[PDB]
Amino acid sequence: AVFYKEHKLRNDGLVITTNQGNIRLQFKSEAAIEVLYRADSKQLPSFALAQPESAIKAQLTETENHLQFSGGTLTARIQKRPFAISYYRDSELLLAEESGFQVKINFRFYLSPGEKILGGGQRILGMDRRGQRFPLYNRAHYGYSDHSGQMYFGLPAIMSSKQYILVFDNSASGAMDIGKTESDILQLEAKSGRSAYILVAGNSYPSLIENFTQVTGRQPLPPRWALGSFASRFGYRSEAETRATVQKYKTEDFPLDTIVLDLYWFGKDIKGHMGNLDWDKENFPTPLDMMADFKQQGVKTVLITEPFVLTSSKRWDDAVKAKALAKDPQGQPKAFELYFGNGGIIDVFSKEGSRWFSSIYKDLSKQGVAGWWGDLGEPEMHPEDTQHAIGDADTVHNAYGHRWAEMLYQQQLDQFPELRPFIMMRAGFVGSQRYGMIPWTGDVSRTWGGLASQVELALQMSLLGFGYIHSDLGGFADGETLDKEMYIRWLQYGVFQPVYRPHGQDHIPSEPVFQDEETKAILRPLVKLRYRMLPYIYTAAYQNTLTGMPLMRPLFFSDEKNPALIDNKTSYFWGDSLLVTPITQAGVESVSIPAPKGVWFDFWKDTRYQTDGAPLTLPTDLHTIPVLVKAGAFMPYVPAVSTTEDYRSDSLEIHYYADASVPLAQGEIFEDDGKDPNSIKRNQFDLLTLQATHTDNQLHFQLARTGKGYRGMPERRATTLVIHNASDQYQHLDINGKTIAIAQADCASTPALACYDQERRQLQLVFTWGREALNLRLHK
Ligand SMILES: C[C@H]1O[C@H](O[C@H]2[C@H](O)[C@@H](O)[C@H](O[C@@H]3[C@@H](O)[C@@H](O)[C@H](O)O[C@@H]3CO)O[C@@H]2CO)[C@H](O)[C@@H](O)[C@@H]1N[C@H]1C=C(CO)[C@@H](O)[C@H](O)[C@H]1O
Ligand SMILES: O=C([O-])C(=O)[O-]
Repeated sequence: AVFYKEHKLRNDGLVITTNQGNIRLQFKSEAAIEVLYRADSKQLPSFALAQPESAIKAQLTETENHLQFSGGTLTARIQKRPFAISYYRDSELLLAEESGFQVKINFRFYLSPGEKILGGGQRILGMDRRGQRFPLYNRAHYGYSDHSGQMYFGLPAIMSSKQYILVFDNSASGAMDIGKTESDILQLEAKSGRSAYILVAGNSYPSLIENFTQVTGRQPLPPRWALGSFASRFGYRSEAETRATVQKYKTEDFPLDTIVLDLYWFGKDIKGHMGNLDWDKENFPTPLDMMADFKQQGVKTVLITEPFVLTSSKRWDDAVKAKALAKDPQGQPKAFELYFGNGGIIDVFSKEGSRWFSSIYKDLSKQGVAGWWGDLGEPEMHPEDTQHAIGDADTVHNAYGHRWAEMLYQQQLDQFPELRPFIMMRAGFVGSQRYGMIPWTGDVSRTWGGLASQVELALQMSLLGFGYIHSDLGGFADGETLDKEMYIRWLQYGVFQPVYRPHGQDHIPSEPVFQDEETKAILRPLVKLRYRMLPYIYTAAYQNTLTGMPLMRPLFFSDEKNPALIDNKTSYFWGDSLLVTPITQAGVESVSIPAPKGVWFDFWKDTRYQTDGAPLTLPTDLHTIPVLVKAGAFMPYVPAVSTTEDYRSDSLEIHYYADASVPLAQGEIFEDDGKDPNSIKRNQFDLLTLQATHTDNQLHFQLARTGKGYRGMPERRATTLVIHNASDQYQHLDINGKTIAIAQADCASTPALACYDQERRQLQLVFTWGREALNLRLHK
C-alpha cells in the first residue's frame, strides 16, 4: 500500500514523498523522463544517460487526486491514492505503472491489449517479445543458432508499438517478464543496483530513436575504414601467417582495410597466456615493422584484448602489485576458473585498474595498433563474490563492458585527439554507443539457423542505439568442413549490413580470399561493390551520428499504422532505399518479398515492379541475394579501391530510379576526410545534395554542396548520372539554362554528354559538378 504524502519542486526536479519514501522525477529532455525511486538513499549512478545530471524546465500542476509533471511532449501523470505514475504523449497514454516500485528491486507496469513489445537486446525469440520472460545478465551463448533467451549483449530496455522506449537504468543481475507470468503485466526485476527507469516518447519511430539517442548518447562517426573489408580468423598464428594473409588479399585482388589479430598475438596457446597483453615474440618477432609494412599498403592492425589476467600470465604479479584486479571480500585479488585458465578480472571501475589497463593500451597504440577488439566483456565469467570498486559482481555485471569501452574511448581520444577510435566489443549497456562501441553477435554456429537469426539480432540492437551491430560473416563456431552455399549467402548478406568482418575458427577459412574459384568469382565483385557503395554507406553512418537512425531499418518503419509488420525478421532496409531479403536456407529457388506499396526495382536486373500491397515473387540465383530499390532512390557510387586509404570522390556515378509516382525525391552524399573526429561539429565536410522533381513533361535535378570542405576535397567532380526507367520522350536537356541535345544511340560507345539507351530505358548525363549550384532539366 503506497500513497502520496507531499512533494517539493526544486530544482528543476520533482521530489515526491510517499509513505514508502522519496521519488525524484527529472526530464532529461522534452521527450524523456528519469524516474528514481529510493531517491533519498545512495545508489549507483545512471549508466544509460549521457548527461545524468540534466534536468530541463518542466511545468507542474496539481489537482485533488493527481499531480502533472509535463515537458514539451511527454507528461507524467501522478495519481495520489493509490500511488501510481502513468506517462502520456499528448493525451495518449503510453505506459502506466501497476504496483510500480517494490522491494529485491521490482517494477510492475500494465501492458495494453495488443501492444507489441520489442527489446531486451540480443535474444532469438521473435521480434515481438511479449509473452516472453528472460534474465538481464550478459552471458555467452556459444554456438547458438535459432533460439536464445540469454546471450552476450542484453539491454534492459524495450520499444513499444505505442512508440515509447522504456529503459531500466540498472546494471545488476535481473530479469524482464514481458506479460508472460501475467498477461497484462510488464515486470522488471534486479537483485540490487539502481532503482530507476527512463521513459522516452516519440511521434514516429525515427523520432523516438532520435529522442532516445539524444538522452542516452549518439555514436561518434567511426573512421571510414571501419566500413571496409576486414581480414579475420581465430586466429593468425604468426607474423608470417598474418603477412601472408594481407598478401593473399593483394594477389587475389580483394579489397582489404584491416587485419585483426586474435589471441595468438600474445601467446602460443589458447589457454594460459591471457593477460600477457604483449607480443609473443617467438611467433611475432618484428611487430612494429609488421604494422608499419601494413600501413604502407593502407592496411590497419587491430588486436584482441580481454578483461582477464591469468595467474599464469606475465602480468599477474604486476597487476596485483598495481591493485588493478577486482578483489574478494577478504581483500585479496580474486582468482577463478574460466575457459582460458585461472585468473582475475581487471577492475575497470577502479582508478588503479583503469590507469593500469589504459597505460597498456597507450603503449601498444604507440607501436602502431590502429584499433581495438575487446572480447569477453559480459564478463564471460564473473563470480558473485567478486568485488569491484563500486559494488559486487552481480551489482555491476551488465555495465562492465560499458565502463571498459568508456575507459578505452577516453584513453584513445586523449592519445590521438585527431583520430576516431575503433572499439569492437561483445557486451555493453544502454548508451555504450556514445563510446563508439561496435558490437558483434558473438560465437554464432556455422549453420543456416545461425545466419537466419542475424537480421532479428541486428534490428533489435539497431533500434536501441547500436547502428554497427554485425555478425561473424560465414559463421564462427565448430563445423568440420565449409558449408559453401551457406558461406556465400552469409558474405552476400554481409555487404548489406554494418561491418564487413568474416571471422571463424581457423580449421575452416573465414576469409573470402582463401575460398575456391567459384566462391571467389561470386564474392569478389560483391566485396568490390561494398567499396563502390561507400558513399551510400558512409552517408547512412553520418545520419546515424546525427539522429541515431540505424543503418539497418526494420520493415515496420514502412507503415507505422500496420503493427503486424513488426513481426518481420526476414526483409529489412539497408539505408533509405534498399529493401534486402537475405537467403537463409539452402536451395531456395524463389522468394516472396513483402515490399511496401509503391514502385520497386530489382537492384541487379533493373526490372520495374509496382505493387498496391501484394508481395512480389522474385527468383533467386547463387551470385546475388534479392535486393529491391525504392523508386526515387539516388544511389551514389565511386570507383572501387583496394583500401579506404586510397579513397577518392573525384569520380562519382549516381543512379536515380525515376517513376512518375514519386514527384519529389531527395538524396545526399556526405564527404569528409574520413578520419577527423571533429569534422561534423566543425562543419569540415562537403555535403552534396540532389533533388529530383518529376512531373508529366519534365524531370528536373537540383544539385548543391554545403559545408566548409576539408583538405583534399575535390573542387570539381566528374559526375555520371544514370536515370533508370527514364521516359523515351525527353527531347532536350538544359544545364543551368544552356540547352543540350539528347543523343538516342551509341550511348555506351561515345563520350556523350546526354544519351538515351532505348534497350535499357536509361538516360545518362555526364557533367562536371563544381561548388556552385547546378540544375539539370529534362523536357519532353
Ligand atoms: C572460441 C571460444 O572459446 C570459448 O568457448 C568455449 C565454451 O566456453 C565452452 O563451453 C564450449 O563448449 C560448448 C558448450 O558450451 C556447449 O554449450 C556446446 O553445446 O558445446 C560446446 C563444445 O564445443 O567450448 C568452447 C571452445 O570451443 C570461450 O568461452 C568463447 O568466449 C570463445 N569465443 C571468443 C574468443 C575468441 C578467441 O580469442 C574470439 O575468436 C571470438 O570471436 C570470441 O567471441
Ligand atoms: O513517366 C514518363 O514520363 C514516361 O515514362 O514516359
